[PDB]
Amino acid sequence: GIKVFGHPASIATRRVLIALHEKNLDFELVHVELKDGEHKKEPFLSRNPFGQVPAFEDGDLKLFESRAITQYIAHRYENQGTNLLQTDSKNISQYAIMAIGMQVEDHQFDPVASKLAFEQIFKSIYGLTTDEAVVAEEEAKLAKVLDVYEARLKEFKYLAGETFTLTDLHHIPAIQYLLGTPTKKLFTERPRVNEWVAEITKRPASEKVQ
Amino acid sequence: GIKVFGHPASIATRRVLIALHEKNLDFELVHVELKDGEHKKEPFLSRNPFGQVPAFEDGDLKLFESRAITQYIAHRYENQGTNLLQTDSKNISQYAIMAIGMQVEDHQFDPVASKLAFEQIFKSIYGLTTDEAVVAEEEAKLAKVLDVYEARLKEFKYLAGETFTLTDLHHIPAIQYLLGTPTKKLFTERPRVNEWVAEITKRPASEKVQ
Repeated sequence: GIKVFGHPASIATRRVLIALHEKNLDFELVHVELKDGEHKKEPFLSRNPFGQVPAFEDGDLKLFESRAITQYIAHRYENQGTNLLQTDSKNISQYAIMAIGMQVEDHQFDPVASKLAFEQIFKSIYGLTTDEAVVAEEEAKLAKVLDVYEARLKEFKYLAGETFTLTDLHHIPAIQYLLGTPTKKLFTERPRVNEWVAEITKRPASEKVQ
Repeated sequence: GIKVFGHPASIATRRVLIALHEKNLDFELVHVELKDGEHKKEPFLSRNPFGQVPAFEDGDLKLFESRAITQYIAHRYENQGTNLLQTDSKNISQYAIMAIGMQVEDHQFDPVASKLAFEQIFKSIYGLTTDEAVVAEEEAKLAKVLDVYEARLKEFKYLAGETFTLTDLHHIPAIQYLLGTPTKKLFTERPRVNEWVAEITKRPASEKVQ
């Protein structure tokens, strides 16, 4: 009984939909009206007391926080679909590599790419103008992150190894949005990042969420 | 060959020292002068390209990002010292519980308790005044986090089970600092949180970092 509680335009929720499709799982996307302030009132507060989407439910097991859910799915449904984990589970070196990688995207990438997608895709919805100063400022930090990935991808085929992992997946939602923004120049101006981005986004599980 | 590269007053570095002591490991705390801008220049940039502490090194394996290091230690040195992981490793329910818990402290707790410790312990160092408006604002969010923990701790003895895990440990550094601040009233005004805080901070591995 898989029920994802969220908003289909949310980057955090899309992150959970892709992982679900990646494991050919069946679920029901229970929509939460963020505009009606639903998430900030019972009974959603019993699903996520911090009042945010997504919230998840695998039968009786309840979770929230998108990366905690992806990891749950990754293990709980390991012997099914694509392996979103390291190839050799006994390799501590591959474990440490993915740990850093999942810590990096969450602290260094996500915060920047979100502010950038907001200023350039959600503000424009309500006819607001993008703060050009902020945009350029956050773009400076993202190029820094991408220069590090450019290094990683010259050795590895993916961010945490020669295999597609949750590390790469966590970026997908944010990258899809930035792609339809002039910010896409940062991904294209780097050879490895460009190729890598065109790989992870042209995946059918990825194409099923846009 | 364990060498921790950081600053002994850093919350993120203390988080790595406690885990190390918890596994009775031996290491060398290589100090980085943040004041001299060391971390923002080679060769530290080769240890952590994002220029922050801590940076770690277990012989040849290099890491950074404090929670990625703790998890490394937790597994790489599992059959040694205190088990900073779930009691039953095959219990997916206990896995999911700790995943959410580690995602929660990092997103909901750490950001607040840091801003609160800065405004009230590091600003006062340089004779600066604490922004009373900010303090009260961030304290409102922390009480929210602590109300959720108060719920958790009424069922569990610790945050992710009846056992001391990396979930509880990650909070230790921030809590030590807030304790010597009027912010300690939020931890004391809640029965379970109070008792739990007095448990995790009176641990010898915890007492070795203040």
